[PDB]
Amino acid sequence: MQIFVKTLTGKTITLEVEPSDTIENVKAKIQDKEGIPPDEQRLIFAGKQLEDGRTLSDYNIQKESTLHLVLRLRGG
Ligand SMILES: [K+]
Ligand SMILES: [Mg+2]
Ligand code: NA
Ligand code: NA
Ligand code: NA
Ligand code: NA
Ligand code: NA
Ligand code: NA
Ligand code: NA
Ligand code: NA
Ligand code: NA
Ligand code: NA
Repeated sequence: MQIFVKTLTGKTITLEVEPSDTIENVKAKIQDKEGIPPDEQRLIFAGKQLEDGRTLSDYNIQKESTLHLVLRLRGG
């Protein structure tokens, strides 16, 4: 199924996902498209920060849901 991820600057990222995917799998898909390491990604649905080990099903994230991506870089 398709979900959408909106970036801070308002670009859309379309993903193909399954309800059974973990948030970590979603971040891996975002890394495939945008090159962002997962540790530096935060995903938000309906105001909730999504935990990497939980599933899309855990959050009732259905087809055509929009998630918001926020980046938090490592210190260096
Ligand atoms: K939507
Ligand atoms: Mg750093
Ligand atoms: Na779609
Ligand atoms: Na499921
Ligand atoms: Na990846
Ligand atoms: Na990819
Ligand atoms: Na809620
Ligand atoms: Na977790
Ligand atoms: Na995980
Ligand atoms: Na779970
Ligand atoms: Na659809
Ligand atoms: Na739609």
